[PDB]
Amino acid sequence: RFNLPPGKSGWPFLGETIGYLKPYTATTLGDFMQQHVSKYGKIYRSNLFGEPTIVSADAGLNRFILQNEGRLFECSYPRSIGGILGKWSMLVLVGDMHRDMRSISLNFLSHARLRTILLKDVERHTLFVLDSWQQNSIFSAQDEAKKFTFNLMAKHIMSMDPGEEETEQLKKEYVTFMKGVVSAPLNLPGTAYHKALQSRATILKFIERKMEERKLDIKERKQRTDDDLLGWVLKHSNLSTEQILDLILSLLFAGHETSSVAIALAIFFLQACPKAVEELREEHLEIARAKKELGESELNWDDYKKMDFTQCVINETLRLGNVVRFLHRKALKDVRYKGYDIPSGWKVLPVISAVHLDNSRYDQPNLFNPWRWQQQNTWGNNYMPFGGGPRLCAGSELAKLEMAVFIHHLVLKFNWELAEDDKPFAFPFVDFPNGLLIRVSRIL
Ligand code: HEM
Ligand SMILES: C[C@@](O)(c1ccccc1)[C@H](Cc1ccc(Cl)cc1)n1cncn1
Ligand SMILES: [Cl-]
Ligand SMILES: [Cl-]
Repeated sequence: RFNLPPGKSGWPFLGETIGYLKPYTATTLGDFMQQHVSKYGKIYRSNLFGEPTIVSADAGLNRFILQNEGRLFECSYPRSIGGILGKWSMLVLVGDMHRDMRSISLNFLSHARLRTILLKDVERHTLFVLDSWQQNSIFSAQDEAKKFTFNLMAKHIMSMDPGEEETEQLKKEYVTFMKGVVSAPLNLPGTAYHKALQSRATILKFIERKMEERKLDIKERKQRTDDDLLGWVLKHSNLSTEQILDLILSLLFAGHETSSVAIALAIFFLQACPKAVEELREEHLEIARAKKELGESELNWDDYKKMDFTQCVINETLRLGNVVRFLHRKALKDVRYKGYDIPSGWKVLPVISAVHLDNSRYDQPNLFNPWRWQQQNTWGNNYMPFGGGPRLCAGSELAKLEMAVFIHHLVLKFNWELAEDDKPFAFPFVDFPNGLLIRVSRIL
């Protein structure tokens, strides 16, 4: 009756989940996806995570899925997300409650707030990390990136400063909590889920205590009470305690996991594209030399808009690295696309990273070429690293600012090279198996 996309169901229980989760180099789609697209085409069926699933490497189909969030498709991630991130996190909320949460999230990340608060902390925390590097020393660029993004997010969310007692204790506790979501079940035992569950409860109690402190700050009419998400939400919304807790915790995870891997990806690519670092250094030299002319030390929004080639490397980094491999969706209706039926209730996985590596939309897609973006543009459906539609990444602008400011001072202060062989891998979460060990050398 239905003209389902071609494919197989795999093992009766496991389906094709094992093969689908098999690690692969992050600059490709993997042998599993590559072979399935070659045999069945860009739209095929499978059984993944216990559900009959339609896998889409089709750019047009993926844009259609993303644009019709709430109409024909619906966010539907495995229960691990809802269990760890909370039933009030944006990833498990749909409808009005997701609307409110997303608007609260965007109201806090408004352009005005992104132009003042967030910008200074981004450069502030950027130098805090970069100022401590020492040349000829071999350290993990991945660890350092993670330190930058966590410090920054902890500041924006709860006004927590790097180096405090509660900050370092939060990082240690967050390690265990984070594995409940980003972790390879093929690697990590199931026990980790319950350990991640008990660290979530621990972090929630901490967040609630800080909520009580901020509530006393607001009661006593103390200034700067909107500077962190916790304070802003208390004054400018009527969320409950449970909803605030989930919001702070999920956003910490959201802002931290993606940003750190993005920055680490830029560091990896640039190390192999000296020409891009050379031209990057000129772009930021003539931006800084113009800052000294005015006796300026802090960055302002205008300096950011002057970085046009960094926005190219950013696009090229997200295009090639693919922080997010695919999204989880569910069909709300019987849907037809390119003569293929997607029956209601079926899982649908838009592989948003597929178009980025399609050699019919990009010339030599597996080559890090930042200059392709003076030709190409981010309109259409050739570029979708942040998803799209009603669930377009609400922090995409902050993430680009994070990458821009960090590259700014990074190229100004150091050259760098790979300390040992290392490639990004998708587990499907992107990670450098050897920590991306690098070696820097200051410039003169
Ligand atoms: C390189 C950086 C980033 C990438 C590639 C990225 C990617 C994505 C993608 C693909 C989605 C769609 C998920 C879905 O619809 O199922 C998404 C959603 C989202 N992202 Fe990001 N993200 C990045 C950075 C950030 C940051 C820094 C934050 C917050 C501080 C953030 C917060 C969110 C939120 C809240 C959503 C869901 C919004 C909604 O449900 O309406 N992201 N992101
Ligand atoms: C990378 C991400 O899609 C993901 C990670 C692991 C498993 C499934 C999805 C994640 C999804 C998410 C979005 C909003 C909130 Cl509040 C919390 C999480 N994310 C998006 N942007 C930043 N992180
Ligand atoms: Cl079958
Ligand atoms: Cl099936």
